[PDB]
Amino acid sequence: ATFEIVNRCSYTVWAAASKGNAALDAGGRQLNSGESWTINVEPGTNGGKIWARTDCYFDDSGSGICKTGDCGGLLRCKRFGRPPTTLAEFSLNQYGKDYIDISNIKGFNVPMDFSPTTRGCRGVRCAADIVGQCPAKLKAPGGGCNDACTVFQTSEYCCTTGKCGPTEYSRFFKRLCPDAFSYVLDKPTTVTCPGSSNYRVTFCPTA
Repeated sequence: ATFEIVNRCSYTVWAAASKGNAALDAGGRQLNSGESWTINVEPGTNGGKIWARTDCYFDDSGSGICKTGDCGGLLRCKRFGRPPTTLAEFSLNQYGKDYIDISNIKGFNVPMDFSPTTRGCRGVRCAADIVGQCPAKLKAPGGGCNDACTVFQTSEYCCTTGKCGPTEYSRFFKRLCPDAFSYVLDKPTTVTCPGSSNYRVTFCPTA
């Protein structure tokens, strides 16, 4: 499946793509403002994610740091990124269908749209100014708006045992972005697409 990753932000981002234990495609790349990078994701990929990283520095070998979404210091991500990270999440060719969503469960750094480029389903979007509106206690000094699990490490926020409810913090994310997961047990906003759909992830869609 193809995923065109487009940076419409006025700032550079370093796109990342992983399924948690492996890179998807090259796993990451710099995207200056306006640039597009198309990756190929294998059919059947379960639990894939794409995200933006901000404020990165990499040496010639691709080792370095980012202020949001760092993945072990690698330009080329092999694992998931450090919160806060707005997440485009997908599982492909799952009994004939693809499933996509956006999640704020790991916080928010960059606004995104995640849409099919092929027919048969709608896209999802979280493009409100969550960083600007972020509750004081969730603001990450390194940049972005942390989720409450990251900040407070409680069973309730982290949904550790599977029984949690919405919270004042989750409700903030949900108010700003109704179409994204705000906590682990949120009413799902997953979209079912035809198996083997192709997609576009756009950072700063309303830039």
